[PDB]
Amino acid sequence: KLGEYQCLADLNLFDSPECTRLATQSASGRHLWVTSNHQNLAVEVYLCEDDYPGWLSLSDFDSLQPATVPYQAATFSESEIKKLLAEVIAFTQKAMQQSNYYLWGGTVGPNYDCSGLMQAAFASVGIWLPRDAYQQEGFTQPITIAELVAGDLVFFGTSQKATHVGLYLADGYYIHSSGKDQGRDGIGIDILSEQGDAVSLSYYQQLRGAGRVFKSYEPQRR
Amino acid sequence: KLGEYQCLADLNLFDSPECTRLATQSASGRHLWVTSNHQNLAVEVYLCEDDYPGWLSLSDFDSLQPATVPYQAATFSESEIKKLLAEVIAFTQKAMQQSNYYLWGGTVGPNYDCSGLMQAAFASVGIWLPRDAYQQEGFTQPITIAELVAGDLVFFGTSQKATHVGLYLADGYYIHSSGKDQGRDGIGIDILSEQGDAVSLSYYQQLRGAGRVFKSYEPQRR
Ligand SMILES: [Cl-]
Ligand SMILES: [Cl-]
Ligand code: NA
Ligand code: NA
Repeated sequence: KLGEYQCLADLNLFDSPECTRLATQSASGRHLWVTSNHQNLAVEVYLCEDDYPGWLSLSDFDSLQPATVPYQAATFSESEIKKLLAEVIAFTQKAMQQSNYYLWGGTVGPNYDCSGLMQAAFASVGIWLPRDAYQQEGFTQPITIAELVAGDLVFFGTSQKATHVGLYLADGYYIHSSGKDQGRDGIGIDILSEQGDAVSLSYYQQLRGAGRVFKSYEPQRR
Repeated sequence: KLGEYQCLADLNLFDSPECTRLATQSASGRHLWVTSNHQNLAVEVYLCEDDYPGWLSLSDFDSLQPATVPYQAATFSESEIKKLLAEVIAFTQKAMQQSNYYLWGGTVGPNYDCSGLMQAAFASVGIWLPRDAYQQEGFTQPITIAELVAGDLVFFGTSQKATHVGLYLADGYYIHSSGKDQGRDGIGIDILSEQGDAVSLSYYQQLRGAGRVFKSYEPQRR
């Protein structure tokens, strides 16, 4: 009906009430806020941990249970984050070992989009990033390319906006999920170098910058 | 002649004065202690950071310079170590992206043996482990398999000794360098599961245990 629910299954959230384009996916256990805005047998919701808005099919209501304990965001110090980055990187490596393909809006696995892999990898240790690549760029602390260290985010796009993100490893290498047309159709490793293969070069040409995760996302009120 | 030197090039150290079997390799910059024990146009040495003994060809003396600042081991807290594990894992991933093959005694890269990859990966952040897999098992804090987390070491061997080591990632996966006969002839990823491929199964059958790195090696006196 209305208010805070928790999901009992992985749920697809869409950009619009038409439900033709996936915006994100809400892993079982996550909390969401259900509004009274119904259109086209869908309902407008937002996810509690990242404030991400979308549309849920009304047929997924059987997979919602009312929350009895409200979601309250945990606070991480920069040191706490630093200690968890090994697990974040390991998540991406484990993901790369599964059969996977790029999935627009993919967030629960095994199929991810670029910003969805980042969110999932950080959320596997309880750190919340916003969902979209341009939001991740805005949420992290900008650093120079020279300052990149393992677990920093690398941003790519146009001069106007970030449209792609990856996770830095070492010595120019980074892990990301990339699409069929420009990339690898799933998770792989590229290098920020003109000495890379053709896929690497194509992303290198689009490099915008880099960011460091220094806090976990605290939801707006509300 | 005698005492503490620093190397100007990557140097091969052998098990014996015959110099037919590589024991370790000393990366440029490392310090070593040269003894007066000469045999067969080789000289007995030990490496300062890990106390590892071996034989250096006398023809490598042109790549030694006397040390003017003695090696003094740094101390790392468990927290400091935890913060560097992301870089250690990233090192192994970067290594896996280079053309590489198993190399007995391989320590400087790009070709490693199993315990050599571990030493190199930790040394890339300034943490010193002993060189051999059985020494690594003795130096780490034993943990149960259930307690494994990213950056822990996984040990394999017989009921009597560890003979192989890898670096734990997540959800049973670990990275290691493995030989031609049982393994992958270089760096790859396997799983601690009966659901793995044949290479994974062969190592799983040999699993001894696990260890956590909780300090950096402090050389003996001397
Ligand atoms: Cl839509
Ligand atoms: Cl020898
Ligand atoms: Na790094
Ligand atoms: Na882990």
